[PDB]
Amino acid sequence: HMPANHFGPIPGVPVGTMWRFRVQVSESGVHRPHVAGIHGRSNDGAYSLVLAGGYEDDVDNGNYFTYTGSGGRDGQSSDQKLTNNNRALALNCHSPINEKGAEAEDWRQGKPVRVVRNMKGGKHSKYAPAEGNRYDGIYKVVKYWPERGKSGFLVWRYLLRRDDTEPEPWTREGKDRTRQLGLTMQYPEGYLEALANKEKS
DNA sequence: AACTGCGCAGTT
DNA sequence: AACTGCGCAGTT
Repeated sequence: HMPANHFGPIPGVPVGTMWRFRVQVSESGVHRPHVAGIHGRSNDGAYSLVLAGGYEDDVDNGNYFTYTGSGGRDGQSSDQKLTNNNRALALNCHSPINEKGAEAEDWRQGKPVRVVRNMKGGKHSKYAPAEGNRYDGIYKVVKYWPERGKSGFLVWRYLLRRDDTEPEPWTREGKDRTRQLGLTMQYPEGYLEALANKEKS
C-alpha cells in the first residue's frame, strides 16, 4: 500500500480529484486524519493538510496561502508552542528550524505537502470547491513566523507556495486535465440512498 | 540512585 | 478514547 510517513504525491490520485467526505480523503491516503487539518510527526514533518476556515487572517490566494498552527489551550489560553504539528509543518520548510521563525533561502527544496481544500472554506476562499474536498497538488513551506493575536498570545503562521507540475484544477488547463481524465465527485457506497431515505421520512 | 507502573493531560 | 511524554511514586 502506501507508507504513512510517505512525503509527496499519492500514486493513482491526480490533482483535481474530489471526494465528498473526509473519511474518503483518508481512505485514499491523501490525508489520513479523519478530522484534523494536518498530518505529520514532530520529528519528521508534515505530509498533508486540508483547508477549512478557522483564523480570519488566513488568506487563500490559490497558488499560495497562509496557515495557522494549533494548540493554545487543552478559546485561547496559552500562546502556541513549536511542538507537534506546529513543529512538523516547520520541518517541511528548508531551513534550520528556529524558535523565532524562519524563511527558506530556497523554499523549493523543502519537503512537499499535499494540500486538500474543503468546501467549508468557501466563505473565505474563492478557490474552495462548492462541496466536498478537492486535491490541489503539492505546496512547500516558504516561511513561518509567530504573531500575537487580539488575544495577546503568539500563534504560528506559515506561508505555502504551490509547486506541483499538474495545473491548478481551478484554471483553464486544470479544468481540462480534469475532463480528459474524467474526474467526478465521489460518494461513499450506500450514501446516496441513505441520503435519499432521509428526505422521504 | 534508577526500574517501573498507575495516572493526569495536551494534541489530533 | 488512543498514544505519548514522564511527573511523582512506590519498588529495586
